[PDB]
Amino acid sequence: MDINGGGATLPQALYQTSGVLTAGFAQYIGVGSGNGKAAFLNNDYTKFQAGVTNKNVHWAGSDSKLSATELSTYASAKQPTWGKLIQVPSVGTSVAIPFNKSGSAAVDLSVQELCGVFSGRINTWDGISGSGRTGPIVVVYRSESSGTTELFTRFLNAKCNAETGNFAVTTTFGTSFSGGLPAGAVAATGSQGVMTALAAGDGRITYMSPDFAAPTLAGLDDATKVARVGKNVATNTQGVSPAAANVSAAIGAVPVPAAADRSNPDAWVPVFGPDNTAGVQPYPTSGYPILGFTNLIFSQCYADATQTTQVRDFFTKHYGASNNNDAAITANAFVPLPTAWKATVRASFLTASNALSIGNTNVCNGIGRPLL
Ligand SMILES: O=P([O-])([O-])O
Repeated sequence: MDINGGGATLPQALYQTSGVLTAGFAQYIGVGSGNGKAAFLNNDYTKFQAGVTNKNVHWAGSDSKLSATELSTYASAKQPTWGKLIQVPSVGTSVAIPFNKSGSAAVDLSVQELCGVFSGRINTWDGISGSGRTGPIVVVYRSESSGTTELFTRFLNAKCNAETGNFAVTTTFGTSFSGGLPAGAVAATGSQGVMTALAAGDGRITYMSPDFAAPTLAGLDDATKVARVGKNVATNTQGVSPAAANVSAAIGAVPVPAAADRSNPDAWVPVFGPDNTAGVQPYPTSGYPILGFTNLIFSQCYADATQTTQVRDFFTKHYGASNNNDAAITANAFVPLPTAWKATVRASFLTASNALSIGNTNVCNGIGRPLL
């Protein structure tokens, strides 16, 4: 039986790049982070392929963290027979703001203008300073439980203090803002489904994976199509683009998971959040401001020996010092993890003597996610 994974659409083109997933891995299935988490946690392959029940789920991609309830339920129901789950960052990512509104002038949103567009306070292109554009704004958002939504609403939660209401951190944008969606907002499903909808009417704007936000990497720098973020007119300061190079310094400054906490999967996924708040990283003051991590969710243990080996071999590649996936990571508009981050992941999840290591012959002795 092949190893089956799926989930988050934000990075699905990375996991679909030839050679990124190693031997024994079936091609990755992009369904959204909420579906990916449910697939793994319940061993429910129908969350990957509706109507198909003759396969097991071995791993998920997610840009939404496992919640307290998700973690505790798995620990009590599954961990005794299947082993601990593993949650680890895969790559860093910006969150881009593509839009469909023609004109040669650059669209460069201040953070407060971004807040106002997504709250519905600013609902005309006239209301974005220096835009060269007029007429109505329609916001497009993700209908389903989305990790892109979680990454984006972390930023709005941290920055948007001057609305007639508050943005909550969530996977469902339709409930994020306490004052409701903007009038006329359009729901769509998946990263690609949102990009399709962006084009189905004039004057639309959204939040998006930096891969799907432009057909080519250079397109992220085209401010006629992908907004700059960070304008401040009063200081004569321009915003910048969501190109990976504009978030890579900040991703590199994120500390490794705290040693004494490494048995807690929540400790492994860094999140950005409000200033001067322990436990979250502040959004960066330089470069492009909207960023975070997309993650992997695996089991420590698999009943089958070959599958255990194949999962280890994937980690050996994805977190390797050499012969790794970093070139493919960059090609899909993402940020590779620092060399010290990779070493920390390997020390816990690969190195055999570690209590957390995949296939550990003592900890996994007799246990693991089932073959049949
Ligand atoms: O699809 P997502 O990645 O979850 O947003």
